[PDB]
Amino acid sequence: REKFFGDQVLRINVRNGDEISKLSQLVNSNNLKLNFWKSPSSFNRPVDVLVPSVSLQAFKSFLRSQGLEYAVTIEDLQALLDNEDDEMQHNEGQERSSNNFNYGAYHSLEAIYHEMDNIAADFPDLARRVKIGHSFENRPMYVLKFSTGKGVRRPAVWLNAGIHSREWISQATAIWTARKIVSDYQRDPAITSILEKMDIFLLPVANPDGYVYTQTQNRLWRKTRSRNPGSSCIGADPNRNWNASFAGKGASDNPCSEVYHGPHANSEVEVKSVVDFIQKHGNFKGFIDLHSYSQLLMYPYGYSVKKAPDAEELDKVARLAAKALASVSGTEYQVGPTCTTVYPASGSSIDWAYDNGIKFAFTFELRDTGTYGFLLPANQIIPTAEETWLGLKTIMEHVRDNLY
Ligand SMILES: *[C@@H]1O[C@H](CO)[C@@H](O)[C@H](O)[C@H]1NC(C)=O
Ligand SMILES: [Zn+2]
Repeated sequence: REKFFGDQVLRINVRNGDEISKLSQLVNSNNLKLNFWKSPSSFNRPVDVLVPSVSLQAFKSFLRSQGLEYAVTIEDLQALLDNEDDEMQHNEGQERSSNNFNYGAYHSLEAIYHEMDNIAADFPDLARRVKIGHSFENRPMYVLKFSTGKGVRRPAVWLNAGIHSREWISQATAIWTARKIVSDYQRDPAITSILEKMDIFLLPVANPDGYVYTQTQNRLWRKTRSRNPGSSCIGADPNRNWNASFAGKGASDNPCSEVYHGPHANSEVEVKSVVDFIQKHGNFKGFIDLHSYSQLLMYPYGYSVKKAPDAEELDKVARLAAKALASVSGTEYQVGPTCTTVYPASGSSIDWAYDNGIKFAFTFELRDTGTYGFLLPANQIIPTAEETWLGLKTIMEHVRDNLY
């Protein structure tokens, strides 16, 4: 199993293409084996990059020699990983003895799938677990469908999490959401009213082989586990794979790359499964992608500075979704289009969704901003979930009121 003893996350200030390109170059060709955690944007944002202990010295020396300034934001990755393991280990002991599912914890894919089966069993008239496809390693892809329509197809909102496996707060936020809907139906007047007019489809783990791989082999793994047929390298970036300016900017055609788009659009059977479900249904109004980290809330476009026709509307909804999310804890989110807020990125879920006639396409990037990154402590799940929920309810109330 992957160990990260002495590994450090370094945060680097970057001002122009001189600094951006040399840093981009240095480990897009894998001298030093650096895994970028927060991707190079432009002038603005800070870059986060995981630096293996073996390679601490060369990289820091090189940063000095290239006039790049850095802080060490995580001094020992493995320490954080240890904490997480124990917290998980412990919770599973309690749950096995409890028969409970503790939502304030991180879970195996089996516990997620099971709890989804339990949410449907408990509320048979509202929720059912629908199998939409198969993962590359041939696991079910399980969604929860929420509906008061009694079989009939209604206008619909898609909510998926965990397309990038290491972004554990998304999956955990998603399974908390499923339980939130069923417990707050016939009680909270807004979700009750949402479900009267629309269906909600929830996919907690959009990338299940990667999620299992992160819990058993490599916690920092982000891609699918597809076997790239002219290479020994594994997996594609699920979120670079969609049929939306595929193989454009922000993607690589190198199978070994973390941003590898795949051999063709929707090649990743996990993506195809969702692309197929949605287009078969034909009546999706909302599509919300849940990621981590950076505390962002974004809308199309991402592959171009093209600028979406409904940018104005999407901006206002996102602004109010963020404002309402903040209400809970004081959590501050940036809002804006993808290509500017992060960096030009092709073939993303939300761009495909918008280009396919789903107006309200939104990327959430959840907690945090870099203190723990992907390794967000378990004790922050319920706060992230509870606050994000108000962000989600807002979007879905705009969808309800603006049916087209
Ligand atoms: C990509 O989307 C376009 C527009 O709907 C479609 O014509 C094309 O067949 C798609 N490409 C693939 C290979 O799925
Ligand atoms: Zn992600």
